[PDB]
Amino acid sequence: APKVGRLIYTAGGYFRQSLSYLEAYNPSDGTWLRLADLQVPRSGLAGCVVGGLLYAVGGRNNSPDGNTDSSALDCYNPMTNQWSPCAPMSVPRNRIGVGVIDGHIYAVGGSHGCIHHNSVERYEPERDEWHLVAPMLTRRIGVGVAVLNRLLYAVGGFDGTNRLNSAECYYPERNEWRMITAMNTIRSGAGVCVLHNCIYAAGGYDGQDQLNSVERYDVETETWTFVAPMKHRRSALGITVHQGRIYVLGGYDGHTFLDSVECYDPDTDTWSEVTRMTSGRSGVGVAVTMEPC
Ligand SMILES: Cc1ccc([C@@H](NC(=O)[C@@H](F)c2ccc3c(c2)CCCC3)[C@@H](C)C(=O)O)cc1
Repeated sequence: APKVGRLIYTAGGYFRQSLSYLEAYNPSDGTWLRLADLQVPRSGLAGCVVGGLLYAVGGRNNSPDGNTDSSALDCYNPMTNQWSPCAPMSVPRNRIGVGVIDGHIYAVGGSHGCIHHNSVERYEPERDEWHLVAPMLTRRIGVGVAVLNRLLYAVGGFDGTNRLNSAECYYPERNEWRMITAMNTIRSGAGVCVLHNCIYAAGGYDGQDQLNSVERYDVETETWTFVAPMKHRRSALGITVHQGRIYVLGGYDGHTFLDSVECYDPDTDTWSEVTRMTSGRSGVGVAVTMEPC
């Protein structure tokens, strides 16, 4: 599964306004590469990778000239350092979560103005088409999404009235969502990823405070267990997994837009500061793929 030359890509984000940055971190030498800007600035987007291509999904352009929720899907090819537009989603989705199953991108939840989506749709890259699938049991903006064992998990978020500790799982062969065990902590805007047999939820916002706590859901035992907390509390953070470790990037803590990047080692149950982003920002999309040419 591991291979050389993979970078952690961070796209978009927010600081004073929505951002167009695409930057890639190399854990093997600690360097950051500045790559081609997004065609449209966006925060609250999600990033994912299919077939070596990086996709930026949804979000919102918060600019001095207005606030526009995004239905856009855009594809970055590291071999060309170019972004290419794809077919748009059926609805704008800010503060979205995405997951990849069998080469298809699932776009989950998000907001459009005051509308809080429970709807979900799936993108087929070979056909460049989106199609709706079964909606979630709960409306979720700021939802964390991860895929484990070809099952799709939607974790936490905000339904428009309450931030959520609930979570649910999508079973593709049944086109059905079912609730799973609720988290120990209410979390909107948490970083959600998969490591070994567990879904991790790191940080987020409980309606009062941004969080440094981290918990993981064992899909076998169906229990949530706290692990070591991050050094810096953060919500609306970027997250990914690389070579058996969790990386959290940026976010907002109620006082600062963080540039901090922390790395979690599950064998030692410890977080370590590895690098800083070029500037502090929240609401980024993050994914791992091969380095550009
Ligand atoms: C991508 C994303 C996901 C979830 C959120 C949630 N909010 C936070 O997580 C909150 F902690 C926060 C975070 C960033 C910022 C602020 C406040 C205020 C200043 C601007 C940046 C939203 C749904 C909520 O629960 O209301 C926001 C954004």
